[PDB]
Amino acid sequence: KWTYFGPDGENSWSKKYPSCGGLLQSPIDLHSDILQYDASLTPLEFQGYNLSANKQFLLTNNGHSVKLNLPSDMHIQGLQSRYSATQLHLHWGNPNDPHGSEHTVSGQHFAAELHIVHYNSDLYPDASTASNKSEGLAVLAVLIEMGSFNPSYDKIFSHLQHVKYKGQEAFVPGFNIEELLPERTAEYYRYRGSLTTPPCNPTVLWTVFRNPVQISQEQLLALETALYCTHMDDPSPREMINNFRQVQKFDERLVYTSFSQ
Amino acid sequence: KWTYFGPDGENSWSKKYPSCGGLLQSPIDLHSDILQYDASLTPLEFQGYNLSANKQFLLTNNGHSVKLNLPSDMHIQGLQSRYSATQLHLHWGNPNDPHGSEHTVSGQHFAAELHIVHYNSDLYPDASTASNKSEGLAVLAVLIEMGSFNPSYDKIFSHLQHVKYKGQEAFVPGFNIEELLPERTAEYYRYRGSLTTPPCNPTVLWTVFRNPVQISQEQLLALETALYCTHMDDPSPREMINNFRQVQKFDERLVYTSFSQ
Ligand SMILES: NS(=O)(=O)c1c(F)c(F)c(S(=O)(=O)CCO)c(NCc2ccccc2)c1F
Ligand SMILES: NS(=O)(=O)c1c(F)c(F)c(S(=O)(=O)CCO)c(NCc2ccccc2)c1F
Ligand SMILES: [Zn+2]
Ligand SMILES: [Zn+2]
Repeated sequence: KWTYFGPDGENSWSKKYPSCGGLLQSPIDLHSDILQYDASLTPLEFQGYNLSANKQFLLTNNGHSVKLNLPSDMHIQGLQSRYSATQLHLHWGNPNDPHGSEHTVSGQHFAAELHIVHYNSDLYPDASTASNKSEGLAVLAVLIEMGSFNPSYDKIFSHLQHVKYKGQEAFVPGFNIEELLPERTAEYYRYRGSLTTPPCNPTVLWTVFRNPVQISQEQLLALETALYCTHMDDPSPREMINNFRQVQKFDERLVYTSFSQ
Repeated sequence: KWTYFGPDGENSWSKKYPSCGGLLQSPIDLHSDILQYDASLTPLEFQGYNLSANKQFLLTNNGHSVKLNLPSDMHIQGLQSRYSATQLHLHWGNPNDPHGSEHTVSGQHFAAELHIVHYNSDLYPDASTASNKSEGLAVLAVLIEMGSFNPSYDKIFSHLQHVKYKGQEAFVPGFNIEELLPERTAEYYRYRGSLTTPPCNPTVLWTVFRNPVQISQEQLLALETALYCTHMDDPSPREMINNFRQVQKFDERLVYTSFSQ
């Protein structure tokens, strides 16, 4: 039982989930003092991201975020194991302070952040089993800023009203998941970290793309206002807002970059 | 026991100190979304700050920071109650990332931060009894940036190499504590928050001055490198670095500013 606000909020996660007070925690502020260019980092290749429009994919409000299930045929190459997709989900702020990304860059939050979660399918049978094991997970993070209307993100956002409450599910027709990625994916930040939610396992290889994408003011407000953390029938409904973790200490370590300027 | 790094670091404070997981936690990022000018915020008066040069004040390495005791005849006037001084202390980062303020401004961490802690002497007999009481504490924060040498801060820093280890103490001849404050003290941010160390009591009226002061690179390096969290005895010394808390969520709330933007 955990939240992002109140008694069971992030400073208390370590009570029930010891790893939330352990090693390698994410997210972090990405800033120049902890960055080191690594010329060996290569562009990731995204395979099977173009999902068939004749297929459909489950969108679930899980009480903490809205997730879209992704098929294990979607994978990334360019890492030292094949990683296969499991789901994507988002983090955001609130209409009074619409700056809810998890990673920050030079101190600055972006409006929101997409995570595409993959698991090490060379070592592990599925995502759950991978999640608390060495080299288990790889997550792609895309920073989102307010800007132009984004029809690709609308392929998810247009279904939000069908997953308003915890446990509610809706199907989303296949679309090209690559369209959720930015410009010049070749430039990114890379570091070893953790899940940013309980149980906070330090088993995540992060890739945060350097370049943000844009979604409109209206799209971001729709995201921030659409969802609730609680089930329909909860006596005390709670809006799903500010579902991002504060940045963690990141000391005597380095984030590697695929870009040197 | 509590620390800023490892199993007893800040995500685990709420285990021993429940208020660290409660409401009204400090420090925070001070950014436009959550700022509001309040014309009724008047200049504080700093009375008794010109400490007797014929008196000495105890400086102590307490294993968490370096603290200077201050006398109760030093006070702030301007609030609903008189608040009298109890001690001042600093927070800093480390030489590889010399950004260890507690409060941030528009996401920007300053080099270090000075806190001058006061208690409500009208209502309570001393700081320790005031600290878990409503209106109990008022802390002044001065953001510190690397630049020019600061002869006033050296009145404290020149003693650092003499309180290297936990429990060690020096005496500081009285000097004018107002010399530690930045220009235009009438310009500040004001909010209700907490102690930023265990027990994290939500009993602090914060006043963070708008303008930073400067200390030299050499001063900052001495502050970052002089001190240990451990006793002189210890065969496993721990460097007293990165002794700042990460910023806290601050939602549905405002910080009031005595300056307009
Ligand atoms: N931000 S993160 O990518 O570290 C993250 C979440 F924020 C998160 F909420 C989750 S979730 O499992 O609570 C579903 C909500 O999106 C996962 N999941 C990683 C994972 C995937 C499959 C099995 C176990 C863990 C997750 F990886
Ligand atoms: N950031 S802060 O201004 O809120 C702060 C500290 F950082 C700090 F280390 C201390 S400490 O040195 O006393 C030991 C850990 O709490 C206090 N102490 C304020 C205080 C003074 C007298 C009685 C009760 C609390 C304290 F108030
Ligand atoms: Zn996530
Ligand atoms: Zn302090």
